[PDB]
Amino acid sequence: SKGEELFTGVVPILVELDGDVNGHKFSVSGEGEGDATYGKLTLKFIVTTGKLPVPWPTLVTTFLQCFARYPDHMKRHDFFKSAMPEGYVQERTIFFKDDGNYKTRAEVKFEGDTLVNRIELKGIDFKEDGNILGHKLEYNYNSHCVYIVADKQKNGIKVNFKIRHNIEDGSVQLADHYQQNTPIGDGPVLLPDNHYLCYQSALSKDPNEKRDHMVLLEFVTAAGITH
Ligand SMILES: [Cl-]
Repeated sequence: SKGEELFTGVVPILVELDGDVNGHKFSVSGEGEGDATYGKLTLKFIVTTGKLPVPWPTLVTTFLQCFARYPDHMKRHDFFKSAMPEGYVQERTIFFKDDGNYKTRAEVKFEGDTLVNRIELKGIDFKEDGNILGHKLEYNYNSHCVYIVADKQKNGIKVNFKIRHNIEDGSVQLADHYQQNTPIGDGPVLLPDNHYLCYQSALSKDPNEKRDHMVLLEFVTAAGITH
């Protein structure tokens, strides 16, 4: 169908990422499903081979805002689903405080009945003994809300937010995200009034999986607009 109708049930998800951080090349494949009625995503990511060169938590935001639960009074503000099936391009620059940065470009769109998130990531200037390349981040994830704003001239949305990654020493590693989303096709899209998307995420492991991997459970709920 078109738009939100594509998300009324459980939708299989495929995620693919090709990455390069400080020359260290790697790829990751993920699969799972999203149930936007509950704003719920369940995914498992497996590195193609060997060990992932960066901490899994640092890739959570890069690895599906179309699965957010927009309340019944906010359906006209859901840009993400409105772009489906053709989809949108999501671009980000993520600056890790006192360390390197990731630049990502992803195409989120349906291929058949599967929602696919295909990503290219390039990371540069990371410190060999920093929290990222040094794998000093805790395997967990904090909750928070981000501020969504329309970008009328780009016919999309913009988002700037920070992720606080807990460090084993008790401190926190900040990752400043600058995000832009643009539709792929020339069809209509819903440009929203400013609002919030609130996330709750839990990282875990598959008990029997021997490969380097991450299981992610995420709930995303839109808020901020008056009834
Ligand atoms: Cl929430």
